[PDB]
Amino acid sequence: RIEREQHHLIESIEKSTQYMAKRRIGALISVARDTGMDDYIETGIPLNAKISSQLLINIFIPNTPLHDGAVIIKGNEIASAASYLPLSDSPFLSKELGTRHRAALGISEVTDSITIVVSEETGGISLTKGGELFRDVSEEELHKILLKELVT
Ligand SMILES: Nc1ncnc2c1ncn2[C@@H]1O[C@H](COP(=O)(O)OP(=O)(O)OP(=O)(O)O)[C@@H](O)[C@H]1O
Ligand SMILES: [Mn+2]
Ligand SMILES: [Mn+2]
Repeated sequence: RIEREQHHLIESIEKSTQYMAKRRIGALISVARDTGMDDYIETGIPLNAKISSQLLINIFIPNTPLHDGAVIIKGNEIASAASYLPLSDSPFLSKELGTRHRAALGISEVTDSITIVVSEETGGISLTKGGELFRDVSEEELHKILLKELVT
């Protein structure tokens, strides 16, 4: 069922970001929806891989060929890793945040994608949607947002 797929995706994101946040492993994971992401998938290394927390983690290990860029998730696949997302030029984004967050914000401005960031400098988990930044959300907060947004 798609329902079981969507819940597995939530769990996959929750576990991998939780693992990566404890270890300050930067990460950037964009989930596409009605708005196509195919142009950005094509900038990356194709994976077309089953979604799992273990793969998400392995991708973002630092100084590895897959980690520099965004993971894009399309349907029930990790479509691509090391993809480019457009950067927000928004002057409202805090300057202590980094390029991952600016990239997470840029794509949320031009798609309806849900994107999730792990800061390598703080371990905070953030989320972007519709040009909004949810900064350093708690585990419970991330759970409800992903539940609300990714389960249809
Ligand atoms: N357009 C983009 N799309 C996706 N990833 C990007 C883009 N531009 C930069 N990145 C990623 O942003 C990271 C920038 O590395 P850098 O050493 O500058 O850390 P940083 O931006 O301070 O980190 P953080 O935001 O996690 O605190 C690199 O992984 C680079 O792959
Ligand atoms: Mn599962
Ligand atoms: Mn790097």
